[PDB]
Amino acid sequence: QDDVAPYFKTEPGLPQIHLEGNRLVLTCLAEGSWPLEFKWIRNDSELTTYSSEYKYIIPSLQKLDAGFYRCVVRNRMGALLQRKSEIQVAYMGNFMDTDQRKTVSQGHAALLNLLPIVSCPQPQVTWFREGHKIIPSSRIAITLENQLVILATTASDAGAYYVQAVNEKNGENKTSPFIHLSVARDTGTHEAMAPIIVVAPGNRSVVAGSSETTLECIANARPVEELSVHWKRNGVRLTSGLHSYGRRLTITNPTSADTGMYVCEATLRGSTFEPARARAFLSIIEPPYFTAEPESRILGEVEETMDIPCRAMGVPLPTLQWYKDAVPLSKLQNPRYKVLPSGGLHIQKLSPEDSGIFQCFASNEGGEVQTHTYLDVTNIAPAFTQRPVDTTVTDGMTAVLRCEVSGAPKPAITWKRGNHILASGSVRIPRFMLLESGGLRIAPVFIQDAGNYTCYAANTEASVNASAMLTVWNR
Amino acid sequence: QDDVAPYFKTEPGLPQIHLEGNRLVLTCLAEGSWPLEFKWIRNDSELTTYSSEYKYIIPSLQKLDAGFYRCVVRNRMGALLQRKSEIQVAYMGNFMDTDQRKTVSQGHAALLNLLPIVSCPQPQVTWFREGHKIIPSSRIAITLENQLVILATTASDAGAYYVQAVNEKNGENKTSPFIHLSVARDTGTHEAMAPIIVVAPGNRSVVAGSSETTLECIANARPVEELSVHWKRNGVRLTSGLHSYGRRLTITNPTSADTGMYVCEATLRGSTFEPARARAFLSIIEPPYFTAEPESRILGEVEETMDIPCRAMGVPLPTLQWYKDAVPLSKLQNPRYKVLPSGGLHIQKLSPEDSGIFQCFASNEGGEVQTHTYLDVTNIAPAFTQRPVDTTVTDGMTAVLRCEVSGAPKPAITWKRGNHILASGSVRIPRFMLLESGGLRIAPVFIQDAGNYTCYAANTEASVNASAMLTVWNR
Ligand SMILES: *[C@@H]1O[C@H](CO)[C@@H](O[C@@H]2O[C@H](CO)[C@@H](O)[C@H](O)[C@H]2NC(C)=O)[C@H](O)[C@H]1NC(C)=O
Ligand SMILES: *[C@@H]1O[C@H](CO)[C@@H](O[C@@H]2O[C@H](CO)[C@@H](O)[C@H](O)[C@H]2NC(C)=O)[C@H](O)[C@H]1NC(C)=O
Ligand SMILES: *[C@@H]1O[C@H](CO[C@@H]2O[C@@H](C)[C@@H](O)[C@@H](O)[C@@H]2O)[C@@H](O)[C@H](O)[C@H]1NC(C)=O
Ligand SMILES: *[C@@H]1O[C@H](CO[C@@H]2O[C@@H](C)[C@@H](O)[C@@H](O)[C@@H]2O)[C@@H](O)[C@H](O)[C@H]1NC(C)=O
Ligand SMILES: *[C@@H]1O[C@H](CO)[C@@H](O)[C@H](O)[C@H]1NC(C)=O
Ligand SMILES: *[C@@H]1O[C@H](CO)[C@@H](O)[C@H](O)[C@H]1NC(C)=O
Ligand SMILES: *[C@@H]1O[C@H](CO)[C@@H](O)[C@H](O)[C@H]1NC(C)=O
Ligand SMILES: *[C@@H]1O[C@H](CO)[C@@H](O)[C@H](O)[C@H]1NC(C)=O
Ligand SMILES: *[C@@H]1O[C@H](CO)[C@@H](O)[C@H](O)[C@H]1NC(C)=O
Repeated sequence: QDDVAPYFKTEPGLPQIHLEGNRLVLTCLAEGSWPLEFKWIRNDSELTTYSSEYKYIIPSLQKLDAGFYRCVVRNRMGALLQRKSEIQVAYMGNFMDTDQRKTVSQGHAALLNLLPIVSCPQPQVTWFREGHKIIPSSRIAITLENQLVILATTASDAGAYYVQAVNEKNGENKTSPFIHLSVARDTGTHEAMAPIIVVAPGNRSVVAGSSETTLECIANARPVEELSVHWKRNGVRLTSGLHSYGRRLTITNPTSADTGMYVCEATLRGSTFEPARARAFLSIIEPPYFTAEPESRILGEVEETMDIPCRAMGVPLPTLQWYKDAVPLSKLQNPRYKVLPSGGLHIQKLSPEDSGIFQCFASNEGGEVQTHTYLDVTNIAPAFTQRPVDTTVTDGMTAVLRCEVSGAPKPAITWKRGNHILASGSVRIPRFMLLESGGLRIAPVFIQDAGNYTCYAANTEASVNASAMLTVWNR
Repeated sequence: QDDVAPYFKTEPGLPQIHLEGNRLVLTCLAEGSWPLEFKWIRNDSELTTYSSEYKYIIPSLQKLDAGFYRCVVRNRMGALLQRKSEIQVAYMGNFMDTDQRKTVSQGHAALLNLLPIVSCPQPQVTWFREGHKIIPSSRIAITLENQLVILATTASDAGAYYVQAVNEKNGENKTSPFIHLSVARDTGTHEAMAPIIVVAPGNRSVVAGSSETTLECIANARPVEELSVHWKRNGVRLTSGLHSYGRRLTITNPTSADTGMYVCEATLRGSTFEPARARAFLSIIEPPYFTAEPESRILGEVEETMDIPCRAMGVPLPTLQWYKDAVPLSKLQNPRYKVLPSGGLHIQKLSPEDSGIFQCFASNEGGEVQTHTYLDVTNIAPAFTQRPVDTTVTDGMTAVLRCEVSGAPKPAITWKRGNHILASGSVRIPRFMLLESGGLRIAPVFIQDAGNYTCYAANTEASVNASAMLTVWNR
């Protein structure tokens, strides 16, 4: 054909991470009636101008190039916007070069946080004390946030700790300065410490279909030998998916049946102490999907009212965003564009400048989907659905001549007899000659009203005339 | 820190396509008792030897360097094999440099296949005829396989066609040679043509969780205006997800409820011709998951029988392969290693050589998963559960001296009185002096049997002796 609006051949894939210093080539593959132009956008900011270059090449990736990219295609018809593509860049910074200090009273839990370091993705850490690798045991844990946890600390736990971090994507590794941990011997060598949850499980929301999800719970008590950390769901202790001395519970292939509350509980076996409990909540995000899409192309008559359907579902409920030619309707500030609460678009009076691509985006916390349509608004020249015919009407009785025309917008109809005008939209005021929808009615009719009449229906595009002779018979 | 078998901190992620000439960094991030060593494998072939370097770096990635990579971690305890990672390289070759010719009779469908070109991934195409971009219409379609299909060809459709292919990953573009198409005018301009399916929909198997899938169906008829191609499933025409003049049916978020058969049908609206039909079948692959995993560490006594659980479900049913220290049990040809049909491992008699990591892999047509355990086979020194006690027994009656021990392997028990050995595993013959399991029974007992007795239990590790006095009373 010779009048095709743009449409994409292929949409962006899943987000991806790339190494610093590598070459990146984004492509914008769309088809449509020429001349096609492409503009590139990063983070809702225009990067390039429109050109015949559908590619975008970064010869050496930096960390600042990371973000969300998307392409815009445009020809004479309209503009279409590509879905987001998430380009991440792998980097790892350096530790602040200064030692730190921390003090813990004897028996309490010692929690050493990973010293600040910017890294993408999260680095894998290996903790060290006096040159010896610290491997987790019943008394030592390494939380998911790379924090070291020493349970039931004694005087022998004092010393200088440090960590060695490795970024699993670029292989870079950095060694931190020291954290000097000191233990105060005030609590005593012999006592009993009620179980206390040091690291509680947190609420989690998982996109439906993910491989696995993990929960953690660290607790402190003394004697640590008798400390038991267990997971309850639906009032029953769980046994499957447990890791790291019962401190980690993993849901493999989580589904809607796994949502709800999980309860971490720590008890000191054989003690009169009340247990420690912490609640966590698993929910699942359903990425959006359309239940109502508009047809690909939509024809419209001017001055008409248009409704473009767009409804989408998801968990949580998706949000709809309307664009016209890659411009959000919000910034267009067109008062005639009203967005229905269902999500559909409502256009009051169609004007020729409303032609172009309309786009609907459904967004969740875990997805985004797009639909679009081409709106074609054209003018219709006036035409006669039924022309007036010659008629004979008895004196004193009413007479009606029909002159029905179709046009966009509605043609202005003017009934005139020879050189004088009898009725119009502006003028329907003399001798009870009435203009009704589609025609003229004279009531009553004298012989002085006899003669031939002409109906002039005019539009912004053209004008048309229809003649018909009326003869008045004697009473 | 000693006594900790290896285990990975992170496993490889989903496959990604990389550009030619980019830097590639694979990491083998595992923790465990030092000294740790690492080896690298590509396609069942070692790349590196064992060393203290956990990284593998390709400064300039080439097409030939594509393949499957994995690392093996090893310390004094055993060896552990990482999940394979798929390294794909984006490339785009050229077309075979020669023109081709094709002929179609006026009214038939003309199917032009994309000329041969090797490219990863599959290139997007734009079709041209005499320097004009061919845009799909009701009469012209571009298949999912980049084929151009012209329905109801006329003499005005003859000419030289060519395609321009673009690789969406690296942006390269190549232009094919010419297909000189001629249209024979034998059948005639004035006639009707029955709907005939040209491009049939293909069977599709899709891994569960994929975004979308699409069947295509292209049919030819004349007049092409009256040709309607629609999709029926379960005897009902589908209205959701129709694309490109009804020729494309797209299942969005395909789940188990979407599997089965789909039927394409093409009719000439208002004709006495029978409709044309074509069946297609959609199935869904469920990646493997474990339903039974072994414990992280398993302690075992020598000469005993061991069973290691490994079950895994999925669609299709997964295949399970076993390894011992990164060596497949099939290659080991060990007769004491029997693989259960449920997937479990069965070890007949535990020998100290059986110590080390065992690793179960579950793989299907759409995934692979890993579980492992460390088997520690040790010897247990003999220890008395109950030593012999002083006893007084009436002459003629039976008597029992109890000497029960625990050890691995089973301690050989030798019952001796003074310098003479009354009973042993080798000798249990004399005077109905019988060796009960863990004890000595004299039946009957004469006055000559009085005195104190000693029990000698010995394994390969050590030997222990225990004595007790026996006094016989007169009848
Ligand atoms: C473009 O937007 C992305 C996403 O909002 C930004 O990426 C974030 O960067 C900040 C700091 O650099 C991090 O704390 C976030 O974790 C990143 N991701 C997200 C999802 O927020 C990126 O920085 C933006 N680029 C520019 C130039 O503003
Ligand atoms: C490693 O093996 C893989 C497959 O076992 C090879 O990749 C295949 O190569 C053949 C022919 O070169 C292609 O037809 C397949 O499409 C490839 N499959 C892929 C890429 O998944 C690979 O070439 C081997 N490695 C090396 C270095 O040759
Ligand atoms: C954790 O969530 C509780 C309930 O909130 C809802 O349910 C869980 C599954 C979450 O997914 C959350 O997004 C939902 O809104 C709250 O009662 C509780 O306060 C939350 N805890 C927090 C926010 O720290
Ligand atoms: C299409 O498939 C039919 C059924 O086979 C099953 O479904 C397909 C989708 C595959 O997943 C296959 O592994 C399954 O066994 C076949 O009976 C039929 O012959 C196939 N037809 C063609 C043209 O391949
Ligand atoms: C990275 O690891 C190596 C291996 O031990 C080590 O020698 C080197 O010091 C580490 N780099 C840093 C910056 O600590
Ligand atoms: C209407 O009047 C104009 C002007 O006289 C004339 O050109 C036109 O032909 C008339 N319409 C028809 C249908 O004849
Ligand atoms: C094809 O590639 C050439 C150079 O590689 C480039 O100049 C041109 O713009 C590309 N596109 C077309 C349509 O030729
Ligand atoms: C065992 O018997 C011998 C001789 O019959 C005797 O000398 C010895 O004291 C006895 N053992 C004990 C522990 O009395
Ligand atoms: C008997 O046991 C003792 C004590 O365990 C040990 O010293 C001795 O070597 C054993 N054997 C003999 C023959 O005394």
